[PDB]
Amino acid sequence: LPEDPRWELPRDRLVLGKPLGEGAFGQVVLAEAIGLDKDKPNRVTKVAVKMLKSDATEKDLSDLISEMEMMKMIGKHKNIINLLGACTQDGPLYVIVEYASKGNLREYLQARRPPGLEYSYPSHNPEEQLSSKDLVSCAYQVARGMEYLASKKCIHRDLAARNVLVTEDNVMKIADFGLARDIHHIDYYKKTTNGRLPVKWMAPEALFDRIYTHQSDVWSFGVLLWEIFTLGGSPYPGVPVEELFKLLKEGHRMDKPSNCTNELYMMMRDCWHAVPSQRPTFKQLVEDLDRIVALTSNQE
Ligand SMILES: COc1ccc(C(=O)Nc2cc(-c3ccccc3)[nH]n2)cc1OC
Repeated sequence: LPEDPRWELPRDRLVLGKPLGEGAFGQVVLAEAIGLDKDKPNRVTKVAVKMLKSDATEKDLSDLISEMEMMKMIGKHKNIINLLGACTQDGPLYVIVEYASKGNLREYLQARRPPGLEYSYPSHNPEEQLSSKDLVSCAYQVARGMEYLASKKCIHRDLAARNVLVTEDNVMKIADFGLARDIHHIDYYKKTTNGRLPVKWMAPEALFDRIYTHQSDVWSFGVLLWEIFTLGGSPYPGVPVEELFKLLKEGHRMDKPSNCTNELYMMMRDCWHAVPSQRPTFKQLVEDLDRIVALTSNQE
């Protein structure tokens, strides 16, 4: 591997800790980086470190390098997982990225659901709660991250609350935007770690015609809005792949969540326009969401 001094961190400056990943986005450990920034070299930063498994192939290594390379080209934004450094020389490749202490958006929302009642699946009682303005702010931050990625000509292809990470400061950060586009596939029947089907976030033209655009990421963002307003709800529970295809061919759309305004449901429906050119762009969604955040009550 060739050395890039823009990103090189000496190996003795990384203190590897507990695994974080294989929960989702590859082989990942939590770590402490000493002196990531030149001002100063005496401070530690908790970081996430992406690396290869023992049974990794030449394609497994080339995909990690490409993801790292893509992150360098995309550059920095507050609403994406940023690249912080790399250990490329004299040992296993380590890709150092931002650590989001509150986990993914689906987990974060589920843990903040209102307390369990006598009819619930009843002991659920968080010490953490979200207002309607907080939920709209979450949607705004994801749209901002996507608008930035789109401005850098990046098409995500897998936007979902599972790929949005939450920092200690409740900042939303889009993850997995730099992953290498697989060829051909993918397995429509392959489930996530929590038993969900990624096809449930895919635009019909991406699913049926294999056409991925910024417009198909806007469809995914509509499903992500639905995930926000259901506080981490699962789209189409109990619906297998073959039945989802039939619902899509019939123009079926998910029902309005109860914790949602008519305006926000019409935003979801607009993201789900059958005609890709008719969907709002991320630039429009950012503008609409900024206006809505300012008018949404934080009193309930
Ligand atoms: C308190 O619970 C949790 C706290 C933190 C995590 C977590 O994984 N954080 C994480 C993962 C990455 C990363 C970003 C991009 C690529 C690879 C990894 N950055 N930050 C998971 C948790 O529960 C499962």
